[PDB]
Amino acid sequence: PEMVRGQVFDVGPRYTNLSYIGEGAYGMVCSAYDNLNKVRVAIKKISPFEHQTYCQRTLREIKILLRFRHENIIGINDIIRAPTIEQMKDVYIVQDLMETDLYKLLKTQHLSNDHICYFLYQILRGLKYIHSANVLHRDLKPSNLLLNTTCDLKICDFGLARVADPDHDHTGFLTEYVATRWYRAPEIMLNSKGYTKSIDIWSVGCILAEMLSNRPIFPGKHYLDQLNHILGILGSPSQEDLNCIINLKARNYLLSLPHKNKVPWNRLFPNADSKALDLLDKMLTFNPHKRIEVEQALAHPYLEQYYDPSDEPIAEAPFKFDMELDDLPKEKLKELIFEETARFQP
Ligand SMILES: Nc1nc(N)n(-c2ccccc2)n1
Repeated sequence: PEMVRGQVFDVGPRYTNLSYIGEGAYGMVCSAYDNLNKVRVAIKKISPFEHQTYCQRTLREIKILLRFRHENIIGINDIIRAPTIEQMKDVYIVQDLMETDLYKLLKTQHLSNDHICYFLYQILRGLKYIHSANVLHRDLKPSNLLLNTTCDLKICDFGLARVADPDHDHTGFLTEYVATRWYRAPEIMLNSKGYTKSIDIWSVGCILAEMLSNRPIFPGKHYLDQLNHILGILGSPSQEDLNCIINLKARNYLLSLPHKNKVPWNRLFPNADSKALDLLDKMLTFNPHKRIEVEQALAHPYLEQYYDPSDEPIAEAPFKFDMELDDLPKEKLKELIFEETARFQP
């Protein structure tokens, strides 16, 4: 088999000329030449079967990415694995090769207003489809937004995604959470499990702010510091917004803080388009019930050049997990991954 930087990368006859690209949130990633379609592609090696947690993330992603079909969501072109469950130690996921991601771009490049607008449009267009299927991404951030050399954008990493469940969103103060800190909505720290769509719009607002300035807007260093960063800019919440928080520990924590006034966006981003700032304000609203939804965001005057609801598809049905998944053993999950990947076997 082909070998790469001290590891087996056996992707068989079809894919050759392997070259290390990096580590994604699963394992090693390599580019390779696809001998059938004659293009270079990206291949991610996943070795998840020695952890119930990795298997769950892997399965969830495979299931979602195979059901979705959309220009702004990364697809799966091929999946490589052994012919039998007994011999299957790794799985290889093959996808279109992208040049870069928004994280790398923001480190190194100033974006024009036209690029910002176009990128934002594509994010929201893909998010419209995801949310129409009743799915929440829950970890939107610059690293999860891939770009090719013509600035086409694709959303990736559906490992933390969930079906929306508004009825079960409530929890106590300071409840643990898994998704990337700087892009977490304020309610996650206060009273929310992140089971509603408004979680994703907050993350998109954070991303917009970062595109405007090249730096993260709420770079909290730990769980609670994330909130003080938010409040220093948005200001103290109103009585009305506090009235929505019924849990006493969360409400009384907020009442204990000194008063902070809002910092107007135009002071933070003096070069920004005023329409971009108006939309940002509506995404970065403290109260999730007052936060703009994806379809309203697409129709905002900032995006008028691109907005076309007839070219902004929705999913054909809501998405559902047949089995629970969360309470399944390793052995079962292995069998399910084997079964889901069968359609790519000769
Ligand atoms: N589909 C694709 N294209 C690239 N470069 N991908 C990549 C994603 C994360 C880390 C390294 C590479 N993924």
